[PDB]
Amino acid sequence: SRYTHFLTQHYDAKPQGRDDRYCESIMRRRGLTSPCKDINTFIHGNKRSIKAICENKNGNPHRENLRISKSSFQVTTCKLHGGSPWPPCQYRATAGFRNVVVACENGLLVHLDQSIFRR
Repeated sequence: SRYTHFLTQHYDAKPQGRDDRYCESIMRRRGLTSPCKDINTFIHGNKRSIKAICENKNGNPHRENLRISKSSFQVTTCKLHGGSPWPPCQYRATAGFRNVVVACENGLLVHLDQSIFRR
């Protein structure tokens, strides 16, 4: 369910927009808003492509425990705007197309290394 949590946090297949509002919305939509996940990147494109980050197919092992996708993934990094951890969770969306560091557990994305989307 971390995969689910991952999808929920980091997967937005076909994001419409990927602007702030998208972040704010997807962040809300994803329960990522209490508190506002200070930064929450939603990988777009096929789930499979992200899923694949977990295989040394679309995944390079990365840092410790992490996998950095080989493929780049249209990824919208909702950076919480405002210090406030709390709703309204205003998000700078940062539509970023860049492989995604994830932490694949059992071939399942279980983690998006958000660090890579802090700037």
